[PDB]
Amino acid sequence: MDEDVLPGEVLAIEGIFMACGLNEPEYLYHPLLSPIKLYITGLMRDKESLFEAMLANVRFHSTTGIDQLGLSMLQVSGDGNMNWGRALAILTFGSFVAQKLSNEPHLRDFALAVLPAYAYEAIGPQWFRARGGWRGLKAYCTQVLT
Repeated sequence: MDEDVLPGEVLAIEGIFMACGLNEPEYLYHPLLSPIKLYITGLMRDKESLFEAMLANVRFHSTTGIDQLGLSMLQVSGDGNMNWGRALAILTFGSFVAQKLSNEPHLRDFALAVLPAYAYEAIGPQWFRARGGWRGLKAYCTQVLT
């Protein structure tokens, strides 16, 4: 069709999370280098203790319940100062949950109709146009602490 290693902004996360989240190839990475890979990998590491309690120690009540909890980041992040943690909350969540969705696609359904839409929607045109460039978040992930 037109696979130019960048068919869409959100489409990249919606797929790599619900589609690739099940199997992350460590041989070749055609799409985004590693901006979300590191971002999600970092949170999933610590946040795991939290998710493991909701996912593993209980059946996540679909997106209806989680949305208000996680997605709420948008209602609060309507216009702040660099809140990567917010978008990262639902973003990384998609990756982690993506693994736990193999048995329950309930959360995998909204992730498609919400993660991408809210990802850029909440992020903001400017925030994305400026910061949302992959190369930035990927390089910033290390700049945060060296």
